[PDB]
Amino acid sequence: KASILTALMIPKRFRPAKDPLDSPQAAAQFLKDNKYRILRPRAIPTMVELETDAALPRLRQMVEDGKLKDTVSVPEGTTAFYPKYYPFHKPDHDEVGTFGAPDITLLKQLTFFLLENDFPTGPETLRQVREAIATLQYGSGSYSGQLNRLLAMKGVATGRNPNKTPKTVGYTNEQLAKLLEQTLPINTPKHEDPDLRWAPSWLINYTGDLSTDKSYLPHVTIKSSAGLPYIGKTKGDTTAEALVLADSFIRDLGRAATSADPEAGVKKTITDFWYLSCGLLFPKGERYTQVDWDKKTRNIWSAPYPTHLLLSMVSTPVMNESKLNITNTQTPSLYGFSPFHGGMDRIMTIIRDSLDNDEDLVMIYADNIYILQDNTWYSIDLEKGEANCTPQHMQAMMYYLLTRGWTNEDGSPRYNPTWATFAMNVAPSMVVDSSCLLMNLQLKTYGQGSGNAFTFLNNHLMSTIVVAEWVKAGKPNPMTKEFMDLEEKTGINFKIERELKNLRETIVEAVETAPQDGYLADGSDLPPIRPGKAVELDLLGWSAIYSRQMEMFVPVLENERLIASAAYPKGLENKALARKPGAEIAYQIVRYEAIRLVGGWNNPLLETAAKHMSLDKRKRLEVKGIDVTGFLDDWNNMSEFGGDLEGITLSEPLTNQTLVDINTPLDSFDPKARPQTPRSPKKTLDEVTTAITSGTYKDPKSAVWRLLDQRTKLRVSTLRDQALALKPASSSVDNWAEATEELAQQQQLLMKANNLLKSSLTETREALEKT
Ligand SMILES: [Cl-]
Ligand SMILES: [K+]
Ligand SMILES: [Mg+2]
Repeated sequence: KASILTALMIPKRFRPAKDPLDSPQAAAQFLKDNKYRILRPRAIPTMVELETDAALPRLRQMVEDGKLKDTVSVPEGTTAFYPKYYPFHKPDHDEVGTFGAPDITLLKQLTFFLLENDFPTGPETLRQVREAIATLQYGSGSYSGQLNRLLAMKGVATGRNPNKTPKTVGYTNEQLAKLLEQTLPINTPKHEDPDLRWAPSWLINYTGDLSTDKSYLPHVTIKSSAGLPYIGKTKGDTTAEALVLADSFIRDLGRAATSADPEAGVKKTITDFWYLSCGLLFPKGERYTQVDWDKKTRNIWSAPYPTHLLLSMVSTPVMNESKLNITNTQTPSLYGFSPFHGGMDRIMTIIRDSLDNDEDLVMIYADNIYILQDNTWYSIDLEKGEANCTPQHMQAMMYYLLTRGWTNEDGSPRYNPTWATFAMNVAPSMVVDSSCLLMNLQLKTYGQGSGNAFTFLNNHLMSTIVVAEWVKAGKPNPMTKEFMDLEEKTGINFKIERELKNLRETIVEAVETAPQDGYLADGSDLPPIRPGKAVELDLLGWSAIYSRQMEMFVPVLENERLIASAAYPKGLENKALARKPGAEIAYQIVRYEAIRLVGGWNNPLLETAAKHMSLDKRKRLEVKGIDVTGFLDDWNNMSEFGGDLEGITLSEPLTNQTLVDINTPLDSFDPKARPQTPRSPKKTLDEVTTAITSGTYKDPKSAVWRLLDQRTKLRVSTLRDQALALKPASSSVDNWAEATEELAQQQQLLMKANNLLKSSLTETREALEKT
């Protein structure tokens, strides 16, 4: 019985608090009170329509065939205005909806299945999912979170442990290159890949013939933001515009560098294209802690499309040929590592051999360092990695790419003076210690902009410096003051995230506790009643579990990430796909299959509930006669785990065979059969560090490489003379090597004049900030 009034008419949803910093005045005052640098704002000319065939003559046929729009919009208007960027912060105080909704259906299913099954780890799984729903929130944070994050970046760059250039730490570019030959081994781009000699639009071959139509340019994310000067547009809406701007920037830089006044011309070009150095401060979608919603929102520094394209032309042809890591090469690098197809078992073999031989082991992946020492596994992270970067760290990376990558077999460069100018003299100041845009505020960026094309490379170089210093200090244990003292020595902040003690014993336990029943145990299509012990390496988010069926370690997503993803799944996030009938149900099948694939299969309660949910949805589709095989075959794009499992289809339900297939190696592994690094093959990181400590490799031997190192020290007014010094090697003229040797000797002599010594990175920053 209820009242007529009533008759007439699980954790609660998180509602973010009202944000007092959601206005430019309140945000600017907050930054000023915290001594965070706000730049004097710069303006961008309004858009003007130009004919595509006049602006992009190489693409005339594409316009004629109606495959490319006949006009391009370029910032050449008579009036200039200050740009404004307003991100979407969801959920927020006024809107708590489907976006960022926890998976309450899964929570209810986990509860129903726990009541029917005696899984000993079931109560803890349910408690963890419930706790993640109650304490976390998937979404894009707030203005307060973004602003507090900027303060933390400034603190890392300038606070307790101010940043240090590699030169201040004590490394020349050549010494860093010698370390990188070991920690980031690279191959040269393919011989058929064009050298760095052209405007980007010249790398597009279009005639209409599908057999020959090709682009030699990097690939792009069509749906990603165009960045400045096209706020609110995607890369798909602005490709022709990005080509026009990237061609103009490189052309104007090249012409200015060899002009009668290189300083005036180069500074003018940099100031005219200032917006190419300013990133949109995009709030990253993550599973944030509810209590810290307004204290921390991670940011993506959204690079202008022309800058992204020019930087990617330098890095991508090298990196595409350099998937060299500890599982296939004798290097500490984890670049291109996948734990699938036997990857995790290769890591476990290396770890086990190190333990048996009483050897220390180090692995590097961008801002992640893994150390095995004293029967202990250490997972180390640079503290807010990107904030530690100086423009000189990126310049050292450019030096490494141009000397080890962009070089012909005879030692001649695979670039001309224009591209050496962009790469060495200008590019590092465009994305490091430059600026970002939030609302109408042009803010200083402390360190490198997170998300720029060189994010991984610059972070990897900073970790390389920390590791080289650890080797130099006699490998002090990560838990000691001697290890923590490397922060001040390098100017790079870091912290120990995990300490996995009694490693040898933990590995023995993982093998011995491997279940006899279920998936990868006796090979049935059921989770084990009692999962075995995981080796919680947190190796790029992965733990290792022993399989009795396959007699190898296989990866499982770290428990905490698995639980967070089960509690707050990412939505479809594609409005076009969402409007197609069956896309939502296909995405739900994908969500439950992918959570099982990455490690849910080994969690009996999670596996039971997720299997029921995907099977129930497949049965409904079968009864209804609705075919979603198309969406299920092309599942990767609709899953946060899509990049982890390429080449598999979800059209058939997950079975033990799926788990076997994703873990099957193409080849057997012998760690001793791994090739040595392409450069200095016989040398190890330890031998390189010893050589450096003794004062070796200060200067490269190659005259071409010496010109590139001198390029980092000479002021922009010397660019015309530097172009003349590089011209014989760049043109591969008869006797170029002797000519280069002579020109490098003459330039070294002229450098005795201190008035000619100024970093072009400082000159670039000054021109970018000019008002
Ligand atoms: Cl940031
Ligand atoms: K620092
Ligand atoms: Mg890490």
